[PDB]
Amino acid sequence: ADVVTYENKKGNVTFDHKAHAEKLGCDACHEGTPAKIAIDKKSAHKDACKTCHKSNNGPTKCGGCHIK
Ligand code: HEC
Ligand code: HEC
Ligand code: HEC
Repeated sequence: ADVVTYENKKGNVTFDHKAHAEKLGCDACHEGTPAKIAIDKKSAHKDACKTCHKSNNGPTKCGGCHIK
């Protein structure tokens, strides 16, 4: 939408949608027609959030995405 959170026992991940859309484009996460994704811990840590977020900010194990 514009912002969503993936709630999880860990520490609810609030993820930029709007922001990431304007700064990055769309391509970032959706090539063709969007609809949803559902980024789970798997994809998230593997090839969704993480693949961009490889060498972004100072690494600090976690914290980057989970507000926990
Ligand atoms: C990665 C950082 C994203 C960017 C950049 C954009 N979108 Fe996205 N979108 C993303 C996810 C993870 C999801 C699913 C949310 C969930 O709860 O699993 C979505 C979903 C949409 C949807 C479906 C309706 C909704 O969930 O709001 C649409 C219509 C959509 N996205 C469109 C869209 C467009 C047009 C963007 C580029 C201009 C865009 N998204 C960027 C992740 C990301
Ligand atoms: C590469 C195209 C990206 C993808 C895919 C995701 N993120 Fe991202 N993120 C990206 C950049 C370049 C930035 C900086 C934005 C700016 O305008 O400066 C970010 C930042 C965030 C943040 C804030 C981090 C901070 O420094 O406070 C969050 C919370 C965040 N991103 C979360 C996030 C999640 C959970 C994603 C997967 C759904 C994700 N991002 C993908 C670039 C990219
Ligand atoms: C953004 C680049 C992230 C960083 C930094 C870390 N995590 Fe993450 N995680 C992220 C997302 C978008 C999601 C998907 C939503 C979901 O809840 O599946 C996750 C998910 C997890 C989970 C899920 C809960 C569970 O399986 O118990 C866990 C365990 C988790 N993340 C832990 C975790 C830790 C310990 C981190 C530092 C080593 C960490 N995450 C960083 C996004 C991001």
